[PDB]
Amino acid sequence: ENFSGGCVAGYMRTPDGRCKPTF
Repeated sequence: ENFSGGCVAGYMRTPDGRCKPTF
């Protein structure tokens, strides 16, 4: 899977434990 980020391509994971929804 994607280990070069954390979430989906349009979701940049944050240390908030959230994914940044950029679409």
